[PDB]
Amino acid sequence: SSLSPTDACVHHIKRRDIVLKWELGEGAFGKVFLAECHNLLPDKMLVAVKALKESESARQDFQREAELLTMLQHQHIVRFFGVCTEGRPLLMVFEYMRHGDLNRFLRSHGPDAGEDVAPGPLGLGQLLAVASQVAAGMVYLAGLHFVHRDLATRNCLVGQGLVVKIGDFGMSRDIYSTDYYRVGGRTMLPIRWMPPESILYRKFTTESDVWSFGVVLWEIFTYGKQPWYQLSNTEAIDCITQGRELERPRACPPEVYAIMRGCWQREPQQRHSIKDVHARLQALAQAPPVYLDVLG
Ligand SMILES: Cc1onc(-c2ccccc2)c1NC(=O)NCc1ccccc1C(F)(F)F
Repeated sequence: SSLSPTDACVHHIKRRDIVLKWELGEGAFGKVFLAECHNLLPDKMLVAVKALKESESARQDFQREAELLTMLQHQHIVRFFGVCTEGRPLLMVFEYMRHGDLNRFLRSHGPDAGEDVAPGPLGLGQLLAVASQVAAGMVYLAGLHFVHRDLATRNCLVGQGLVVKIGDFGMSRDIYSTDYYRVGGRTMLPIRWMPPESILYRKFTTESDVWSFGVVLWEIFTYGKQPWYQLSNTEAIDCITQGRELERPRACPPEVYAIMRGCWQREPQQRHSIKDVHARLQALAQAPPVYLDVLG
């Protein structure tokens, strides 16, 4: 549902092939469970199962969503294995990402907090690796002419070996309620991540995702701090619309902050494409230690 453009293709899994272990989370629209899935990939593997709460309006939304998720298959997009429409509750099966959402991962590996990562805070090299993988996922989405209306570290997942992918199970509005401004009665906007054209003109395009990516880049270098944390929602709207930009994170080199600033050009057409933003961050991620040591 987070995607905006500009039933046979959907894979099906038998309910007996899914063995629920325990809950991982919950929202107003459903629950997420860790489960064992048999005969999915050649014997048994762990998966995250999203159970849809209750209905014919939601069932067609489920069908459209599964079709969209089937289309969206790439190295930095959370893997969607298919559905179980064999009775109720309707289930969506995703790969299991051991470290959970990227916001929680960053916070737990920040100065205010060992199989996959070293002790203490994440180094410059790993923060650049995290940013580059999120940018790669957006390059793929932009390439398919898709707009992600809620790009943020809470909407990214981290797996074994610090593999980062864009994806969520629709519970961010419940889990991270303060990251949204209620305009209601049932609408919540992620204003802190939204560009001026979204707030002022209610327009959201591929260029608006470049802005949101710039905010994601800032979350990463602040170890998951909320953008404009010092401000109420209306104060945040005032800053974004007046042109006040997020300040350089302590852990962020001037070279990386230059990438954030390029994402935050008031005029959409003036912002660099996600392709160029990814190219620059990837170069920095795979740059020799000698070069990286003199940046940070
Ligand atoms: C706000 C919201 O409400 N329901 C959902 C929802 C629906 C069905 C499956 C999971 C999540 C939702 N999230 C949402 O659409 N996220 C997009 C997403 C989710 C999983 C995998 C990939 C992706 C994508 F590539 F970024 F598009």
